[PDB]
Amino acid sequence: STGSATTTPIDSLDDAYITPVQIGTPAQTLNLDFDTGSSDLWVFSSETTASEVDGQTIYTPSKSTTAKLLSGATWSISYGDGSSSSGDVYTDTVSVGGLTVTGQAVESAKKVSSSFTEDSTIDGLLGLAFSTLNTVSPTQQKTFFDNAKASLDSPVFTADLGYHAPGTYNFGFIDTTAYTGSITYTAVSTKQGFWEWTSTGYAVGSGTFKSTSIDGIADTGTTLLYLPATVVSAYWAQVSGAKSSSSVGGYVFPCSATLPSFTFGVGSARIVIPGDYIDFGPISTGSSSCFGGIQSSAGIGINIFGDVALKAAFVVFNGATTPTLGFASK
Repeated sequence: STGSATTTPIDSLDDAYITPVQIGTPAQTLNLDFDTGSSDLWVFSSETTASEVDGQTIYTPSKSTTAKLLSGATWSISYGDGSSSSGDVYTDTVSVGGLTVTGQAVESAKKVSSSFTEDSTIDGLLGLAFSTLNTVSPTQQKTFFDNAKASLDSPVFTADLGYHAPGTYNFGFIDTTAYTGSITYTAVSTKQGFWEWTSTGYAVGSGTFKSTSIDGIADTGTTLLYLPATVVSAYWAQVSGAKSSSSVGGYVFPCSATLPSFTFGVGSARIVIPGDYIDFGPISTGSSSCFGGIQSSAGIGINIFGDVALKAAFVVFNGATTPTLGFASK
């Protein structure tokens, strides 16, 4: 089997991407944030505290003839941005782009933190990291990809995120028309539960490539590119007037600037992030200070190849017995 679904930016900045997902019988379609940095499929629901729902579409398990309470199971998750959610668990039928999994754990939110409430466009998350990170207790549950894998034509999914435009998540096949050149594959460590890999270096604009190992994660659920402070300083030093602002929470730059590109290495291959992809717009409405899309990872504990980086590539998440990642230009 295969599946193919379009993923759409939630706003004009590509702050996140939503993909429609069918849950239950008859189908209830929710727009979920596909997140290769986490491993829970959770949704706003009829059980979510009413004051914490503000415009999201909810899953109502009592209206699904295939929903079953997973007795005794609870979940609770906290994300790197400080947001969180928790609740109980159903199993139900879940389909993405024509690919159907029966018995998928659908984690129903009883509580969500303010940033979820305040974002009316995201109805939940669909985790695509390794199932060892799934938070369901006392019986850990498998991700949608893990459940689908054996049925797929090939044990892979691909992320093809657009810049200010829709893109595609495919399951079970590699669309050879969706990228240019060849796909360069690189080793993955699953020891932290992430799609963790080592970039071979970077360049800023037309500058020379610096060969240096940068361990980080391919994370579709993180907006920006978070890299070591040395790398980030080298980037922003090429932008007149750019500075790190403790009050804003990162590097800002004059909105009048033209940003240089940023290149990252995948083995001997190179992925070029155009400068425009690094512009996240005014820090507040009407400001002439703009927020940068490359930020320091120094306070995180891990480097994160988020959407800013991934949207410059066609990315293969290869879930073979020994997982690997593939990157192609497009």
